[PDB]
Amino acid sequence: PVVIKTEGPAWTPLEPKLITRLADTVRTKGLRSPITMAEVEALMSSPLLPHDVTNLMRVILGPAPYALWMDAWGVQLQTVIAAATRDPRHPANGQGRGERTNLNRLKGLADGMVGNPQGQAALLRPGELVAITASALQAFREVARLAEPAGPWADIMQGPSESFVDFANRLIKAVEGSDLPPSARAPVIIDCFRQKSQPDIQQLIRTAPSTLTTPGEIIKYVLDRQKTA
Amino acid sequence: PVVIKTEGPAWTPLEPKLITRLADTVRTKGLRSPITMAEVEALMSSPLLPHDVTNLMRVILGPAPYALWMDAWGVQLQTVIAAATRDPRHPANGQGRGERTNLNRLKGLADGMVGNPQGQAALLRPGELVAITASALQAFREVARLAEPAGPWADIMQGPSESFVDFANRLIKAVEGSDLPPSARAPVIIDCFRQKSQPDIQQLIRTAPSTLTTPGEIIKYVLDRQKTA
Repeated sequence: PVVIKTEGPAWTPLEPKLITRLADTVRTKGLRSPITMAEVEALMSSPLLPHDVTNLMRVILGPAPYALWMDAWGVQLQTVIAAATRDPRHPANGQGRGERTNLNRLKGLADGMVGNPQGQAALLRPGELVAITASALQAFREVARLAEPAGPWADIMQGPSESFVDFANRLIKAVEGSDLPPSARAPVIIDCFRQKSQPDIQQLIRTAPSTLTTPGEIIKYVLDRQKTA
Repeated sequence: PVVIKTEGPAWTPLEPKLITRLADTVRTKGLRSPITMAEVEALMSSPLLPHDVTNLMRVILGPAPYALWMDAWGVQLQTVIAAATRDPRHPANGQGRGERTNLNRLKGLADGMVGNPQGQAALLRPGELVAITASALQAFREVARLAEPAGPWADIMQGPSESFVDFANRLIKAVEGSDLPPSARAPVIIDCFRQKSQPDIQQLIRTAPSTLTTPGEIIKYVLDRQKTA
C-alpha cells in the first residue's frame, strides 16, 4: 500500500497481523470458500504495488499454488498489455508513445524497481496499480478454481443417514461451481432433487399437490413434510 | 325422599331395586364413568334427607370410598355453613338468629333427628335439603376423581396393533380428565396426535394438504385416509 503525500508517494506495508489472519483463513477454509474470497477482496481494497501482492501471495499460498498463481498473473497481465496496445487511452498508458507500459514495469521488473518498493511506488501510476491489482485478483480466482475441483454433480447421492439440507447444500455447491451455463443450473438442481434424494424424499416430491418450479420451493416443501427422525 | 302432605312431611324411602341397579352400575362401570354420574344425578333428583344420602352412599360405595366420601361431605357442608354465616339470607337459614343452621342439623346429628328419618323430614327445611344434596353430589364428584386417577396424558402412545379411534378415545379421556386448564386441551390433544400415533399416522397427518386446527378434523382426516388393515 502507498500513501500519496506532499513529498511523494510513500509506501506503507500491510499489517503482518492481517496477513497472518488471512493465511490461517486460507489454511483452514481453503482457497475457494466465499469467506476466503471476501477476505482477499478486503485485503485487495487499496491499490497494491507489485511488491505487496507478490509478498502477500508468497505468504498466504503454498509453493505449488504460488507457482500456479505466478503463471496465471503473468498471463492476465499479458492480456492487459495486449488491450493496452489495442487502446492508447489506458489509465496505465499515456498519450505519447513514451508512456507505453511494458510488462517489466507491471511485474515490477523495470529499472529502478527491482526489489525496491519505495522506488516502485514512486514511478508507478495509479492506473498501473489498479490494473495490476485486478489482474492479481483474477489470477487468484483462476488458481483457486484450479487447485480444488468442484465435485462431479451427476455423481451426488443423498446418503442413507444424511439429512436433506446437507444434501441440498452439497448438490447446489457442486452444480453452481461447475461448467454448466448459468441458465441451466436451476433445472438441473430440480431434476437432481427428484432423481437423487433417496426414494422416501423422491416419493415425497412426486406426490406434491402443487407444482414446484424452483429449488427453494422444493426445499421448503420437503422441510415442511419431512419424516422427523 | 319426603312427600310434603297435608298432615306433614312424610318420608318415603328410595326403591331398593333402583339402589341395587345403581350399586351394580358402580360395580361394573366404576365411580367416574359419565353414565355412573348420570345415574347418580338421576337418583339425586328429589331433595334427600341426610338419612337417605347416608344410606345410599353406604350401599353403593365400598368401605374406603365411603370413608373418603364422609370426609369430603363434611368439608363441603362446612364450606356451606361458612357461606351461611356469611349471608343471613341462606335458604337454609332464617331471618332471626334462632333459625341459624348448625352442622348437627345438616349432618342429621341434631336433637330429634339421630336415627329417625321421620323426625328428620319433620324439622328440616327444603333449602336445608337441597344444600345437603348439592354438598353430597360435590363430595361424590371429589371422591370419584380421587379414587381413580386419570392416566398421565404425556405417557400415552398408540400401540403397534391398536386402532386409531381407540387411541384417540384414550388420549382425549386422559387429557380432559387431567389438571390442565380448559383452554389448553385442544392444542395439547392436537400436538399429541402429531407426535404420538406411530409414524405411519404421523406422516399421514404431516402430509395434510389442508391445515387441521381441531381434534375432530384431524380424526376425520385420518379416518378417511387411513391404511385399511
